[PDB]
Amino acid sequence: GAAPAGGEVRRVTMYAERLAGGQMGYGLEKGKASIPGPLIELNEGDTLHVEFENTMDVPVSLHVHGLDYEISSDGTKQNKSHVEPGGTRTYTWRTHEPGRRADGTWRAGSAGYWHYHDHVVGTEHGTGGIRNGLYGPVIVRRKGDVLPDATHTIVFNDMTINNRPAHTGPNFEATVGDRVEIVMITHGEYYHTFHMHGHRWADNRTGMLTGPDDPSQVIDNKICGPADSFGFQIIAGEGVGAGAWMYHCHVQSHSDMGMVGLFLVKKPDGTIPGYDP
Amino acid sequence: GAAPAGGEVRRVTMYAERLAGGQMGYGLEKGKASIPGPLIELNEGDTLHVEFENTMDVPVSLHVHGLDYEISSDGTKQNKSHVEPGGTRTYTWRTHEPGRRADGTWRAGSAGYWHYHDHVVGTEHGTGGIRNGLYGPVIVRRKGDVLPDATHTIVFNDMTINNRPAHTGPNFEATVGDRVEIVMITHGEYYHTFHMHGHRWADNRTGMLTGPDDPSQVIDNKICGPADSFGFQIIAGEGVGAGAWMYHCHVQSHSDMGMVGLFLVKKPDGTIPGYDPQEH
Amino acid sequence: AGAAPAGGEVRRVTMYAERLAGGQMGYGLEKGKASIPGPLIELNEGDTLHVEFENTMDVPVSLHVHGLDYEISSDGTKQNKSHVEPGGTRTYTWRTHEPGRRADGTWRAGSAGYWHYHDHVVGTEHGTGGIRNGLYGPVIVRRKGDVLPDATHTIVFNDMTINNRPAHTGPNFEATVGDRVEIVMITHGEYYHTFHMHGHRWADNRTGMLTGPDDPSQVIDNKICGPADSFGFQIIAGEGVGAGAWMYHCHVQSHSDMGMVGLFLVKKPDGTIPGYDP
Ligand SMILES: [Cu+2]
Ligand SMILES: [Cu+2]
Ligand SMILES: [Cu+2]
Ligand SMILES: [Cu+2]
Ligand SMILES: [Cu+2]
Ligand SMILES: [Cu+2]
Ligand SMILES: [Cu+2]
Ligand SMILES: [Cu+2]
Ligand SMILES: [Cu+2]
Ligand SMILES: [Cu+2]
Ligand SMILES: [Cu+2]
Ligand SMILES: [Cu+2]
Repeated sequence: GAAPAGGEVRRVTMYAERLAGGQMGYGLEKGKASIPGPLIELNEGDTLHVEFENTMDVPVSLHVHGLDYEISSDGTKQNKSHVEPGGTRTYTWRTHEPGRRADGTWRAGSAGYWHYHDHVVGTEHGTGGIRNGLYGPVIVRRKGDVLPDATHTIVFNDMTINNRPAHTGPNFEATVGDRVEIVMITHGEYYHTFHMHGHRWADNRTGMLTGPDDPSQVIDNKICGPADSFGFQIIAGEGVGAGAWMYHCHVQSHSDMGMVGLFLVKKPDGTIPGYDP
Repeated sequence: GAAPAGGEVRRVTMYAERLAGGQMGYGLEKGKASIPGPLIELNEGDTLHVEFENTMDVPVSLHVHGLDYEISSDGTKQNKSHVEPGGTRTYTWRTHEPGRRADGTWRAGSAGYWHYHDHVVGTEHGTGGIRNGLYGPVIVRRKGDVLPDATHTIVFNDMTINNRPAHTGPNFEATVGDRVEIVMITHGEYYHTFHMHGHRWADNRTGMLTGPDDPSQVIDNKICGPADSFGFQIIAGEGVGAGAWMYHCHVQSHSDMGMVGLFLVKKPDGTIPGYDPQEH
Repeated sequence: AGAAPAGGEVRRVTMYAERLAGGQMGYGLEKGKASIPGPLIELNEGDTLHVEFENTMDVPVSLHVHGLDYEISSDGTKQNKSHVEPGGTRTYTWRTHEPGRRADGTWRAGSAGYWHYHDHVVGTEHGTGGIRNGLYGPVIVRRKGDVLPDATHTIVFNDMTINNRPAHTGPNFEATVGDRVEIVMITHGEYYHTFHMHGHRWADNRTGMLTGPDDPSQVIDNKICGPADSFGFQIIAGEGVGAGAWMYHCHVQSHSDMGMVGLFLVKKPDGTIPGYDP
């Protein structure tokens, strides 16, 4: 259960599609757009060619954090990488391994928890597209990274989680002992503090300490702002057991207004003690 | 001194009580609540049973960050771990040491600068209870950790420090060369940036670089938001001498509105150079 | 090219606080050449800097620094009587130190890092007006052996402006593909921000560069910052992405919409920027 070495050339089709109630989402197949968009996963060294199509009546773009791209796949109107209504375009993302440069220094690799979003809808910074749902996660794995049993994306988009109505989660289910990966992206105007009851993670790339010499803070509450992204893997219920473990923004008015969800951790027999919605 | 190995079963009585000025606070003995609440110190591996009593006319709870607890000690109304008016309940916190798992991976230990607070007063997230002063620090030490000469707790609670009126500190005294530990917790609605004149610390677990290979950034200014907690140790006046050293939130309107205090570092003879209280 | 040498040199410099146009105020190293941000101060761990300070303004001003070692008498605060009356002069003394093992066996952190100085008395006793007006500037303290850049650029998010510039007027910064560029990022004022750069990423540690394969620091292209935060990093301009007009901006959506945007203009070796229309 470990990521291999990257270096594969990959292609994928992506669509921008209008969704109900003024929303917009990215999808891998027509009519399957979602908010957040599909989880794109690569190994360091992989190339991704996204054959992009804009099914909408307004221009859209695709912009990505962290990964290597040339200025033609900027996803910006300034560098003419947006997609007119009905248009098509191939965005190219590349990734690289860490390595020692010629100058002696250490080149950082592409691995990490990243994301993509629109850059042209509403404003030339994608303010309207991000608000409508044009955002999604990208995970770039380093060779040897432990692979999880499940991955869940939580996006604090302004006062919402994944553009959902207040006090509607989302909820995620796991069994005690599962290796669960959380991808956490923030968008919009507000800062947040992400908090998980009964679980904690390392404030580093993978969310797990590398070993006894990793000085990274171990936290259960992280401040984050627009376009921040981080991730972590936890063992569900580790040292704490089954239950309906709350997660929420800890800004007090934000959790009061419904930026809350449940990490529903079950015993092997499928039971969650005390849970009563 | 250094922190020893944990693994002891500890017991403590805690009370939630109404305090003067429409506030609420935790204490270890009845009639002795405080804001911030009492400092709790544990060694990785210790277990803590908190014999809790609610002396108030409203439900209250005890919820902790960082430490291990089963869901029955979650301290939320959502699964019946709150304490009714006049009720009692034992909460149990555990802690563990770091080590390796069967799957080859490293499990981080409980050590850190943590905190406890209410979760049911006002809202199902404790907004009223936190605002009223139901919060306190929890320190979990790892074996070998350097012990301080003194520990001081600074909570940025909305626009107050430790719920105090504007421009009323608190101030903390030390002697030059003392090893002083600061526990910094934030609560409420607003982000802040904690800044200390004349001192700096590492942005890691303990606030001190482990040694020459520790890449952690060394800072004197840290942004923090609701329920953030961190801590550090500094040598009072190290390389800067005695004096009235300001700490404050560096958000400009927050300092201008009184989120300011003094770290009063004394010379051995007790005096503080240039410290005219009236000019502060 | 080069690495930082060991420190330990006692340096002196004159500094002036001057009014600038548009009600602004700035620090400078020579009379009549004040700037916003103020001049870049660079030191090697162990150096001392005596700032021979002159307030040429009609209101009091001060000089307060982050991170470096200073005695209470160089606090730069009215509260500790180290401000400078109109027309007055004062010598501020900053010191730095290398890291080392203390007698008690613990490790003393060095002064090295990305720091800043600013006023502490104009407008309020916390310098709110001075900072608003532009009295801020960067300080870099290098550790022996630190990689030296080809150029250094200072970006300050001061309330809703970058370096007190009007909305949407940069600043822009030019480099050639392959250049080692150092960014100093400071934030001031009332608001939090998130600094983001297209096409480039860095390490969230002291230097912005991973020390090697065992450095666990996170690699980021987006960082939340708040008033008086400072961090810095070095990047290889266009590394793995090529030339072009690469945006940097605050990623708070209404902040980029209302002018907190700039361009990192990475040129080809022939000096051209593909697809860049000014
Ligand atoms: Cu952008
Ligand atoms: Cu929030
Ligand atoms: Cu919690
Ligand atoms: Cu972005
Ligand atoms: Cu909670
Ligand atoms: Cu504040
Ligand atoms: Cu300061
Ligand atoms: Cu909490
Ligand atoms: Cu200050
Ligand atoms: Cu901003
Ligand atoms: Cu970008
Ligand atoms: Cu400052």
